Amino acid sequence: MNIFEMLRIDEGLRLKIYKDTEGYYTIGIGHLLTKSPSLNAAKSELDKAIGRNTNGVITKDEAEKLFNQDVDAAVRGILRNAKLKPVYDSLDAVRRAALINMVFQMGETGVAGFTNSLRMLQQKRWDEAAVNLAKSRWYNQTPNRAKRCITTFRTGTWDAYK
Ligand SMILES: [Cl-]
Ligand SMILES: [Cl-]
Repeated sequence: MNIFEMLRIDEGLRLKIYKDTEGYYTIGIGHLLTKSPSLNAAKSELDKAIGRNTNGVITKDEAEKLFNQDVDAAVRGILRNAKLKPVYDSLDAVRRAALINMVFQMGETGVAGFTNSLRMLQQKRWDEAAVNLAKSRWYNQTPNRAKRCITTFRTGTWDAYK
């Protein structure tokens, strides 16, 4: 298991524009296109992202390419963020994956806001952080995915994904 496989399980793969759990236009492997309520606006963001007139449909290769870019950006965002970096540096490889997953789903800003949980992870208080992470809109809105990520931070293994 690795970050790519992990996220492919959590996000799935769709080659036509779809709406995510929050109702936002998305495509591929969880690639958010726009928060705007307009399909046209989504189609336009899509074309600009792919570099061709797509008509809301992409190939598997194109989906994976957006995916590689998105994981790279998530890592880079973590490394550039003053609150996230130190946490990431302190963690083992498996738990780092869980932090990347959260950033991919919610953005750097979103994750950076889990101040208390972050401090707990940095201190390696696994059970405490898992409880704190669960007291969030994130857990309440997407509980199964949240539980998978939390179990990962709690155990340091891939058990939730196997
Ligand atoms: Cl893009
Ligand atoms: Cl979920």
